[PDB]
Amino acid sequence: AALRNQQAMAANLQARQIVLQQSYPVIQQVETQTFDPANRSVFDVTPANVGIVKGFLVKVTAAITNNHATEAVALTDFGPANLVQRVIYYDPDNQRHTETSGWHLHFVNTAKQGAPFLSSMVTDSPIKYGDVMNVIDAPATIAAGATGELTMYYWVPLAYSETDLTGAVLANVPQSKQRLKLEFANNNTAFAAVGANPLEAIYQGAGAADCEFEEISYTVYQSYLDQLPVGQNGYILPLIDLSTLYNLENSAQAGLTPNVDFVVQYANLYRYLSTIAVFDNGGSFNAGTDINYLSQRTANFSDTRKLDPKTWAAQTRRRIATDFPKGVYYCDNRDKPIYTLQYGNVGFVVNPKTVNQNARLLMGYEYFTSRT
Amino acid sequence: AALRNQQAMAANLQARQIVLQQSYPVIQQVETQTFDPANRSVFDVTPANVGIVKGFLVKVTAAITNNHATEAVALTDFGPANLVQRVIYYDPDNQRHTETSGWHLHFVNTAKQGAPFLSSMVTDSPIKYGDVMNVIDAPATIAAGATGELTMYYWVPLAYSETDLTGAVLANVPQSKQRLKLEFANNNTAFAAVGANPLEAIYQGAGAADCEFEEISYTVYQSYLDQLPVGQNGYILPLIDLSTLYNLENSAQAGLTPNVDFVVQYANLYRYLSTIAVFDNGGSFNAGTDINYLSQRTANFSDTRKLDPKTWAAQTRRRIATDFPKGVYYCDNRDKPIYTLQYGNVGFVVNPKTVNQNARLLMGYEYFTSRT
Amino acid sequence: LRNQQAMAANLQARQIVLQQSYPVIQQVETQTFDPANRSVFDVTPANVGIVKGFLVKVTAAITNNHATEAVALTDFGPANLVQRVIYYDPDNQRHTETSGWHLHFVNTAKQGAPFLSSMVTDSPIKYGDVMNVIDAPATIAAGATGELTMYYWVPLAYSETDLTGAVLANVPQSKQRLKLEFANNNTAFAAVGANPLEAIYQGAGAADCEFEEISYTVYQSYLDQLPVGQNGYILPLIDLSTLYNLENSAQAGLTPNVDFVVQYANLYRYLSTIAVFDNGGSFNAGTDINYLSQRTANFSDTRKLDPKTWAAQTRRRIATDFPKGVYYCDNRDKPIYTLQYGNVGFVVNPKTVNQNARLLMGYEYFTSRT
Amino acid sequence: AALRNQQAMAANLQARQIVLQQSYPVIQQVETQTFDPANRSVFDVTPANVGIVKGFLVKVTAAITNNHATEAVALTDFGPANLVQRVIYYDPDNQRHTETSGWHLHFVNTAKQGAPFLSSMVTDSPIKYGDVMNVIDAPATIAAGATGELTMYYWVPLAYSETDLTGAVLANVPQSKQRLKLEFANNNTAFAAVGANPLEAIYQGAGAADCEFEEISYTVYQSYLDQLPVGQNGYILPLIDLSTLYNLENSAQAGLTPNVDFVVQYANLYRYLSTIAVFDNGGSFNAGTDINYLSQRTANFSDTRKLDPKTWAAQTRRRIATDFPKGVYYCDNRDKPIYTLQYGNVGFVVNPKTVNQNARLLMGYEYFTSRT
Amino acid sequence: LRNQQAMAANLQARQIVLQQSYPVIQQVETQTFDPANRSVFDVTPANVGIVKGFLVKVTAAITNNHATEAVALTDFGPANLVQRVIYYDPDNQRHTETSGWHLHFVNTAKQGAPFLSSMVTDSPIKYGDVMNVIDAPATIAAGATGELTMYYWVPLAYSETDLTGAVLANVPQSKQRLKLEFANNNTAFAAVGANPLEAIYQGAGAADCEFEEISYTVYQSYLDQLPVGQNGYILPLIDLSTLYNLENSAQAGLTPNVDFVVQYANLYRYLSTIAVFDNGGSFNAGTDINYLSQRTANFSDTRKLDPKTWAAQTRRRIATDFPKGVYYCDNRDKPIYTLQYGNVGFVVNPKTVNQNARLLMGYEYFTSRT
Repeated sequence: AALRNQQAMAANLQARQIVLQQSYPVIQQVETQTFDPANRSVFDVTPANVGIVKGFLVKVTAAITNNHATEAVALTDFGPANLVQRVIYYDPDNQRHTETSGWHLHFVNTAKQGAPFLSSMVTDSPIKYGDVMNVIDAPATIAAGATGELTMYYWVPLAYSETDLTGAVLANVPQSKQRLKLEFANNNTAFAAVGANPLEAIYQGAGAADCEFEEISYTVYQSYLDQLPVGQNGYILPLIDLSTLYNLENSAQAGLTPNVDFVVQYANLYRYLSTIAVFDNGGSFNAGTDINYLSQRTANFSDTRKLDPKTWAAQTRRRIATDFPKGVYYCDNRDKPIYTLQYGNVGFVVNPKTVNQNARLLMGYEYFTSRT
Repeated sequence: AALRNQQAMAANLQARQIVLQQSYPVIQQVETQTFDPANRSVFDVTPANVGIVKGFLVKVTAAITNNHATEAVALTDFGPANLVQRVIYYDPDNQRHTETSGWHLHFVNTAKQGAPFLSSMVTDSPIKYGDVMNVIDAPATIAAGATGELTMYYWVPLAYSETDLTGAVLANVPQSKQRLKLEFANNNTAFAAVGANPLEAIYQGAGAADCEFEEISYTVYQSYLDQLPVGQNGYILPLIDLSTLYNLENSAQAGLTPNVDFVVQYANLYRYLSTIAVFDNGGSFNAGTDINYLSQRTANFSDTRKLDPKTWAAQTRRRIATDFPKGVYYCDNRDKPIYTLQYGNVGFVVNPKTVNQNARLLMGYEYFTSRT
Repeated sequence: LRNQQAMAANLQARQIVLQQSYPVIQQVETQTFDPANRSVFDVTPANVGIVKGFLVKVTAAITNNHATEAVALTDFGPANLVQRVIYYDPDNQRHTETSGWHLHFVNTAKQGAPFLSSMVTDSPIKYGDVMNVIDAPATIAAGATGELTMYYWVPLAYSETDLTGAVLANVPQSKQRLKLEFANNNTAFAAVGANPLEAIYQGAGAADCEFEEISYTVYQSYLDQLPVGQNGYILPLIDLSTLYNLENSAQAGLTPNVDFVVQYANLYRYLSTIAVFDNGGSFNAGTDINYLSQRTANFSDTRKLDPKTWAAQTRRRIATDFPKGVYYCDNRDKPIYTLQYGNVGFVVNPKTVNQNARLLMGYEYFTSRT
Repeated sequence: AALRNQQAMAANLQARQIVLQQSYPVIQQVETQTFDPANRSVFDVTPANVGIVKGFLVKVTAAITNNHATEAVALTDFGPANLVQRVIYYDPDNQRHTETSGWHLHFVNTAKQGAPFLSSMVTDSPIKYGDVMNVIDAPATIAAGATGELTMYYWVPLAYSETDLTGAVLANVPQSKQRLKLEFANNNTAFAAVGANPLEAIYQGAGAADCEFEEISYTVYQSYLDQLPVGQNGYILPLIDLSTLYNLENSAQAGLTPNVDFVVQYANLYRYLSTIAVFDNGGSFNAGTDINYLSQRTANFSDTRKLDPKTWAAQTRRRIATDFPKGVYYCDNRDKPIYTLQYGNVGFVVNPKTVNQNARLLMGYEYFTSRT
Repeated sequence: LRNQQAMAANLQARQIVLQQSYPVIQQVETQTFDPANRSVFDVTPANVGIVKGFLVKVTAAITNNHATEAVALTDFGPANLVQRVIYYDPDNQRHTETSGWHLHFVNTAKQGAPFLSSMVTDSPIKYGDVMNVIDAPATIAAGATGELTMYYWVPLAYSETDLTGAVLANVPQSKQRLKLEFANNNTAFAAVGANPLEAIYQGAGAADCEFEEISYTVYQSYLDQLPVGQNGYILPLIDLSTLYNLENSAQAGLTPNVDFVVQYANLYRYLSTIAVFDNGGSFNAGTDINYLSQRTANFSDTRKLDPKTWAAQTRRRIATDFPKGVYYCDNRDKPIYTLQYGNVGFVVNPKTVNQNARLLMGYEYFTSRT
């Protein structure tokens, strides 16, 4: 009783280690396409069915021309992170894993790297290191009549990390394809007029109505483990890792009122590793000034980290070495995931100071859950 | 002897029922694109490889501008049903299933619904039901200088129905993609000049030469069964259903002469569920007045339903609650499919009263046949 | 699993009852009144045999006393003659508790066409809207009086052949309660610019419109002459111990481009879902919505569709579209049944959200009396 | 030892034969587009995933108007072969096969046909055979104010030939698309001014600056084998054929000096079937007069065919029944492919007589190599 | 396989040594000179304990004596103050033999950020480039003198915790040799249009630039007070019998759109690979390359990537990009180890190839003293 799982854990970990030691990691291009967003913006990519799939690195480039006669546009807070609006992955058994927004996926990529994802840090080095290759790049502004070039990368995870295969997918089933759906930005989502909500946009400004994509291009690279190890009983595989879902999902909630605790409940069964809360205060994104405090509480009137916005931000600076954009708040629960079974119902709390019309909290979650 | 098939039938039906009871039906978007027909009109869609695929619901919208200085155009008899010129589906084994015209597919969608496909019936209800959502819609005329908006839907079937999986496709083979090819209308097929054949066109009239598509957009939704049931021997599956092809195909035949029986033979092996015959009388489509009678005969000079056009139309009114467009004739053989093996050669007969130059019969068939 | 035996028996008993008993539809009560004095009535059904449902006939005369302005039917029109209905069985257990408009939309969904409507055809024989079964003037001009007729079927049994949800009333003397709340001079007329959701007419002359009177007649449908056997009455015990109810609710908190999820409760087997997008008093034909869907936690959407494609599925069910802003979902063959509260939710991702926006939900479900 | 490969060879050949005998060859259109080069010239075609893919026949047509007021333009030596500037193919595993110039691909098409690709030979026949269909065609000159029409075809090979499936691609992986990238000529590459380098151009002359494409159209036809044969162990397939790459690639080298051997080394591992060397003598293309001799040598100061230009050309006349254009030299090593492992390093040699400024050798190779 | 026992023992011994000995960093030699007279020096390390590596500090003053033209730092700048380094252990066996710039890039790869750099932050407290640890003027104007400082870590041991490659020098009196070749007036300055690969400054005034002087100080890092046991010194025999070396090479023969493959040798366990595309003196930010990869014969590529995606992997390793035309590949967790010469190769498929193009390779590897 319960000892069977203690054994299962060791067997799973043992097999994970053997797989990591014996297999060979491969990153391979699976598809590349250049398109005009005016014609199409939704694509369904069919990755290869080889060994254990760890994730996908998605490269996105775009050329945007601001055709306005006189006005410019400037990057929104999320900018190129909004080149992909939504990403959804389905495994060979047609089970959904990650299903979230490009901006949420990007903030998690940053959280897991411990710094702005794939960024180039600035130093005093006289040797010419720096932003040489423009891996993630977008012009701060695009003047009237100008064309800007952007590059963005997203890592869509299946496995939790390079050493923790929890969430990985065994794609060996012939005739049963995986599916990576990408819903890209287009001329209706990428450009926000002055005064409009910039949340999902790339550029905002007085020239927005005349901005257009010349083209968008994407290349999907699939990362997997080949040459899987075989034993007496055949393929040595961490069964728990491969039967666990590691997913990112987002949601929206409204109903905030000044000085009243707004509580977003965590669902049961899911083990929440991180939580992101974006306070879209009716299109306004503020640097903590519209919030009294944020917290996580296990009901029973018990906060584990009720903090003023600046102190909450301080905890985040310890995790990613900088602040997330205005109105974006992060919470790390990786070592002790929020799990309602072992702590009772828990909720994420925001007590707003100021609430504009159409205010809402956009939540992003990272979690583990059993397939069955 | 022959008892093996009697058992196979029961096993197939039993498994079909288990699959229907245990699986979960899903309808999911697989691709959406907006394009200019002047640049391209043929697309190859790659659907997802998940479980048992039942069919595809294809949404098509378009904006058409009549740039003529003075003349209008009016819908042809088929109208928006001609937004898709041809549809062809190939399964993972690269076997062709349906391969037909958009107009034929649409008439079969109507026949199987028992009323004009996805239409809104008119009633005396004071409550505001009606054509609220314009699911299938097209302006009757497009004036000189005006732009009309159209919406059309087609159901491309694999399975015969929601409860009869005959024809369904098991798409689990990784690396073996299905293919749904769509050949859309364009500026050369959609607009017929006065006096030209309107068969494949959407609009016809004195302003036709100056009509053009501003754009066409399509969205393909895939309907399938997920969470397939497993048993002692693995996946429980109706092997006969999944190894049978349910296809729609069309053809053209010429050589008609006044008062002489024009006979179109049914091929052997195929089990014909329905037959559609369109009398394209050299570009003229008449309401039965150019026909003496229609029939189905098992050779051996034996008609099973030799009828005058109005009486033939009466049988059809019992099936779809109205008449098909001028010159379009329908025949239901669903309960007792035409099968040459069990009745000898059979043919569809039209004895024309009047025959114009370039007259021909366009035939549309719905049938079941064995993969092997 | 002695369930197979229970279900097998239940079904057999149902068939014997349908085969042996005789259907009766009988008037139980009629009343005429002035909404200015009263609008809530508690009808007492007859306690006889197995009760299947109630057909409620409502007629009304509305006078537009305005000097010069007319009013016109709202989208729901006469379907708002009854604002709410509640039914309590002899054991004090509630079955349906919903709005008149939701009840009407379910009546339509179950018929497969606008409830009790007259279809238009090319027939030269004079079939047509001869009897004005459900009827209301499109407009009532200043100084005019319009006559309206509306019918509602309050179901207990699921259908004429499926007695799930039916009520055995030959039982105790304990009374049934069919509560009806009718429209009144405060709910039936909406001023220009006001929310027309619960109103019958809207327009410039609304402030001066009033009911001349309202009348209702309730007909009770039941099975009499129940079959008897060895142990006694042959009865489908599962059918009679199951509740078939319609219920409504309201949810708010919608935000542009964000998924608004209405969770389904556990225990209930949801047969259909209706969601009305009351966009701050505006009712649009899908243009204010990105998509609708039904989703299971950690298994994504089973039918995420654009508004027109969602409407296409509905056209296959009722042969037309429901009124603007009204969305229907059929789950009859495979009822939504979570087992865990919220394992499944109804989703609406709005494109535009006005002030005071909300989703008015309507549900049809089965649940055991437990 | 080494005997396993001798068996593998026989198994591979046996399966190849079964596949050829049992499958059915199909050539099918996959995409057609008409475009204005001023708007776009690079396209990425997604072919169908059916059976074993042998190659693609690409039809290209164009209308070119010479808007110059007074001067004409004339075809360059390569002419319509420069309608496609570069072609690159990627298989489902995202592995690159052919990656070369349109002119190189065309010269190889010619070499493998044994005569100018898809040309019409001239004979004394009184029966009206001849250039009836203008399969590959381009007007010799386009006068001031005139519009010329061109047609060009390229065969992009995967399989080596119709009977040798070495290089063919198994495209059955659902969700893993192949990609055929075509970079077409445009108004900046197709027209060379007098004195400019004509290498990549279609027309050259005094009216070049005013020449423009009215349009370019392409149609890609995919050739493949359907109805693949199945055996006890499933699909019978030549594993060596399908795991070998048959590619064409080109490169450029400079640093030539009069009377000094210019040597271009062959890389190891690749089995080189043919070599093409184009002596772009600073924009001048001469009929051998700027070369002392050409050769192939296995280092160790050992030439296997050191020949004067005319004698080298004589060997080529035996292969394609005519000469390649000025400055284009061909070498057939099909029966005994250049392989550095079995002969040591080998190089292609050109000893120039005259060397202009900006001289270079453009090399084109045809080769086989292992995927792994 | 008594290897498990050997490795188990080696690792235990390593831990005892790290736990029991004491780390020392000590100056072994300093010298100031004029490159016009000499630029090659052979430093003699101290023979004490287990030697882990050498920290080499180099300072220089450069005078631009040109009348009116300035010069500016090349991409490598002060990293070219040392042209080459070679280390010989007491047994006459060579370990590292590479260029100063390759050594510097590995120092950066191992640190996970530009070696000994000062990161810029928003801190109001005055942290920053206070001490100019690695520093050089961006430009030196005509008539000006600039002061430069550069540091290099020549490793023997792989890291502070992994003694693989370390050298036992308490052993024989036989001397160690740390050979250093410094930049001189012929290598440090590149004229406009000349190849700047090995230079520190390039520009119109280059011909008249010269070193005023160069100074170096070598610090030796070692472990003293080695632990003794029964048989004597407790030592990780595998660590001390393994060589951890950096080496460079040059390859030519690149052709547009053709795979250029640099084979890896057998026996060596390659931890990292650096490839510099010296495109005839031009250094581009990936625009002259189609893709890079690592490939095994008859098993295709394990990482065929476009230049930007290749750079993305590097950004995860050093938090920025290496200079233009410099490409890095980390194989630390699973070192390239062929067993058969050339079973694995490093691939570069160039888009454009200029005259005198070549790839300058740099490797980090482990190999047994055999």
